[PDB]
Amino acid sequence: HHWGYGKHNGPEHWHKDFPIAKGERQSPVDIDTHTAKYDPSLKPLSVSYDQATSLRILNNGHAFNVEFDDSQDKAVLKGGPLDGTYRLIQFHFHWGSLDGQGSEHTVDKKKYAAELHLVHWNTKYGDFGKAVQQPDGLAVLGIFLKVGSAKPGLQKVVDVLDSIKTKGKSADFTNFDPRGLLPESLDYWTYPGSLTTPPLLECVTWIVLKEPISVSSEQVLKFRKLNFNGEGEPEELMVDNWRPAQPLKNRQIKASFK
Ligand SMILES: N=C(N)NC(=N)NCCc1ccc(S(N)(=O)=O)cc1
Ligand SMILES: N=C(N)NC(=N)NCCc1ccc(S(N)(=O)=O)cc1
Ligand SMILES: [Zn+2]
Repeated sequence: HHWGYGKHNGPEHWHKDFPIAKGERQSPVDIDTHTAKYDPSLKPLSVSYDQATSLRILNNGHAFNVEFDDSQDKAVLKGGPLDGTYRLIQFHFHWGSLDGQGSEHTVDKKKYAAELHLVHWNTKYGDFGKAVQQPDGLAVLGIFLKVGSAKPGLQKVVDVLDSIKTKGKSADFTNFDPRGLLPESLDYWTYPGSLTTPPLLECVTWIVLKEPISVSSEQVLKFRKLNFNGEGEPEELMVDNWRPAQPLKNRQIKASFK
């Protein structure tokens, strides 16, 4: 009886094995745009992905992760609210059964069809496992997806998904350029939070871009053909793998833009 995205093991149950689920810095949150304060001290984000080395794509039973070589400073996030250098380790998405839900963060209670998380760890802690134990260990760049025009830079991802349909399946996934998943603007909101899946550790500086990317209906339909289950097991479509918004508590959401 492991955690997941069902009625009997979904987000409202997670606290039983992971009590931090009820903590003071949980993610995601609703971003209330009128109250988020413009902070002129925030810097432009520096996204430096020119040397990114993707390696593999994995269906982990909860999402699919595109994994990177993080053994050197190649694909790094700097600037913005961050001190120091954060290396890209993986990206994944959360998405819905329908276009009207799927994102983790919400904007004035609006849910997007999906949300991309580019996960980075602070090099001062040496490895990801050490970084998740620190309040400034991770930086997750969150990007909303809306359904409209296709995103050309997502299609390579879409087209490999049939080969990793079920939990535990992986495939080669070299030479993928994550710059193709960004929007035009790097304007963002930021706040201190957590991982949005167990173990729910409170180690994340969240950076959520304001501008969504557009993907096609056909692209997101292919996400929804993935399975939570393993091969040969009863098919459970991998949909609605999002945690809903958690209480903000006293936390300030800051905007990089006026
Ligand atoms: N830097 C190193 N030499 N070593 C290292 N362990 N690198 C991280 C490799 C890794 C692990 C898990 C994921 S996943 N499946 O969680 O996305 C993505 C990438
Ligand atoms: N648990 C697994 N099977 N795999 C995994 N690679 N998770 C690693 C830890 C993690 C990273 C980013 C987020 S988030 N959703 O906050 O960006 C949540 C959790
Ligand atoms: Zn995520």
